[PDB]
Amino acid sequence: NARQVTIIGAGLAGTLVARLLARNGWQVNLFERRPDPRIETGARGRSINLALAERGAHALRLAGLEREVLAEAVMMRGRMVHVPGTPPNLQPYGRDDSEVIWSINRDRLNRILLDGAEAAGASIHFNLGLDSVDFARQRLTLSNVSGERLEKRFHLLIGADGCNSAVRQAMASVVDLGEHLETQPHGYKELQITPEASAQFNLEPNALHIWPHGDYMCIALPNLDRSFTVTLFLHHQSPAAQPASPSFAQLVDGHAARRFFQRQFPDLSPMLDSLEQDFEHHPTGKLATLRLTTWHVGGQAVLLGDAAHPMVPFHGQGMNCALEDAVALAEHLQSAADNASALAAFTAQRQPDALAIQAMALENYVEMSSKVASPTYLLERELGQIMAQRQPTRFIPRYSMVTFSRLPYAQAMARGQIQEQLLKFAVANHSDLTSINLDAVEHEVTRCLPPLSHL
Ligand SMILES: Cc1cc2nc3c(=O)[nH]c(=O)nc-3n(C[C@H](O)[C@H](O)[C@H](O)COP(=O)(O)OP(=O)(O)OC[C@H]3O[C@@H](n4cnc5c(N)ncnc54)[C@H](O)[C@@H]3O)c2cc1C
Ligand SMILES: O=C(O)CCn1c(=O)oc2cc(Cl)c(Cl)cc21
Repeated sequence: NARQVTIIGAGLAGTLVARLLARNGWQVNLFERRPDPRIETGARGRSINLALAERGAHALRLAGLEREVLAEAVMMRGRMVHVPGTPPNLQPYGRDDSEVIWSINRDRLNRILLDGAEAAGASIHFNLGLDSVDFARQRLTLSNVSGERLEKRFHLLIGADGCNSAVRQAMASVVDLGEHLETQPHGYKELQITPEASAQFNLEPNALHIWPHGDYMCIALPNLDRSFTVTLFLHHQSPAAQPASPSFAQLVDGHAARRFFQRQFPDLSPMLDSLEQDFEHHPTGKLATLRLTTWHVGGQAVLLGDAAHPMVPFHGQGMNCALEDAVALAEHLQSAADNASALAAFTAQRQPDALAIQAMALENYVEMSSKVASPTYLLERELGQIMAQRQPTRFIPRYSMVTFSRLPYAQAMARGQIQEQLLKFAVANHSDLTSINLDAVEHEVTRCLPPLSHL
């Protein structure tokens, strides 16, 4: 009875935790709304590609699924900023090619995980959606496509059913989750760059391409077949304040959109063949930041990944964080004296990191779109670089702590704040680098940042 678990959502987090527990003797039963994606090709995912960073890779590593995943992965050395008039600038993400990110297919990743879970001994049941949960009677309801319902008893319930969690609705009715929604004004549209067009325009095959435009932007991620998947991040509607400013409301036709592209991303528009067809057929996606005070009901049920912390995609960490979570949950469930202790402990350890990543993902928007290279900002950053060379065990860029390290998200954010505070005060009333005493600044770095180890 002790090693029974019912997981809702055969997505990314759900399938990893299904594999991690099943392989350790657990009686895992996974329920998926969708039909089996490695047989039937159903609905469009929230995105085609994903940026696989250390946290995610490492989780897949423990699962012994990392190699299979990286088999069809496209390396991403740094970001390729495209600003008209200025030649494309490549800013590397890290030191060498050891510090990279990977462009992997969502469905491929999902399918690899599904195989992994089923291999470990998990029972995956597709075409079954969670309709409701009776926590008091320790039962739940599922439904097939036809409407026919199915009532199953449960011992422990894991809500790994994504953004619009049926498990979260279920919990919210019997307990105050302490939800706090924060609506993202941007929407998104996925558009394609053919393998022929990517070759013709000699686009860097191993980089994360970005077209910044302040309140709106575009990104491109590489595909194994040399093609690219462009995403447009643009407001849903223009404000009453500025009603002439672009939005998805203004682009009523694929032609209106082709005009906006030739007008605002002119170097991009010719690479985008089928812009009109892709704009009309592929729908406008929604974004949000949902924060809950509570992720669990006693030892009975818990939310993991997107189900517990929906976030904006601007740091490309959502799935990384969701895989990191699955590890933590599996470890707590295996170590704790009982499920109430496990869920209490899991939530208590992940909730603060979940918040910091949500915060940092919002902050990253600005960083890649609204950047604004201020004279004092460029100065701060140069002093920051010196401080990183002089103090590698203390001064680490937040992107590096987030993306390449496995330091808890909240610690990465905390350190970042100490660093940004040092830089601001050090530059203060200085025009250039020659004015500041580097040795004095370095002493402060040692006084405010305790060292970090890879051991
Ligand atoms: C455009 C975009 C790009 C992104 N890019 C990145 C990136 O580069 N890197 C990154 O780390 N993150 C990225 N993210 C975030 C990432 O998509 C998510 O964080 C991640 O998919 C969450 O995984 P999950 O397992 O919790 O849920 P999901 O992967 O969303 O899986 C949930 C599963 O639950 C199922 N389900 C739902 N309701 C029910 C129900 N009632 N009953 C049964 N099954 C149900 C669904 O069918 C699905 O299989 C991106 C997000 C967006 C919006
Ligand atoms: O700061 C940067 O250069 C980009 C951040 N980023 C990432 O690493 O993977 C991502 C994936 C997506 Cl979908 C987005 Cl919007 C940003 C990122």
